[PDB]
Amino acid sequence: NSFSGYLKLTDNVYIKNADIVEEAKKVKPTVVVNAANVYLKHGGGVAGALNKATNNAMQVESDDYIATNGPLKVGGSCVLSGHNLAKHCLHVVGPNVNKGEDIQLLKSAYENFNQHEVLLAPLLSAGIFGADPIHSLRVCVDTVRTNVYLAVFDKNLYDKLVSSFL
Ligand SMILES: CC(C)[C@H](CO)Nc1ncnc2[nH]ccc12
Ligand SMILES: [Cl-]
Repeated sequence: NSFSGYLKLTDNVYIKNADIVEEAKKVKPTVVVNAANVYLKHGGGVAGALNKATNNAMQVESDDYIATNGPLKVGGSCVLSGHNLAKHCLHVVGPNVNKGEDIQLLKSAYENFNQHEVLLAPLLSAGIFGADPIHSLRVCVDTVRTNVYLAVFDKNLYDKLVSSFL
């Protein structure tokens, strides 16, 4: 595939220091994962950045999704358009530790990735969602069996995730 410059961590998990938005614009993957919340309100972090790059089209589509279907579950997901960034966007809700949500649901969140052969993804529940990114990477490695290309925007964190991995 056309993912470039990734470091191989396991048989199926790869990692790169990059903004997921810029990777999506460059690669146009079949699936980009969004770090969504249950209301699909894409205000900040990964979700706000992805939505901004779609000129708010992701938000407009999401609002119709919620009006029809209601909120997602924590640990759940839905497939929507990838707009100008990807064929599809897999919106996945990891638990928000700042809100006291069950960190065990992080494994359930990552299980959604197994429905897709290849994905470009962020670390779920980390960033503004409040969980430890080192833990999120471990759950990813131990849960996802399909091919996952992880983009991590923060360089200091990227270096810590790699250095502490084996
Ligand atoms: C999720 C968190 C560990 C990570 C820390 O850099 N955030 C992100 N990773 C990749 N692309 C991004 N775009 C906007 C934020 C962001
Ligand atoms: Cl974030």
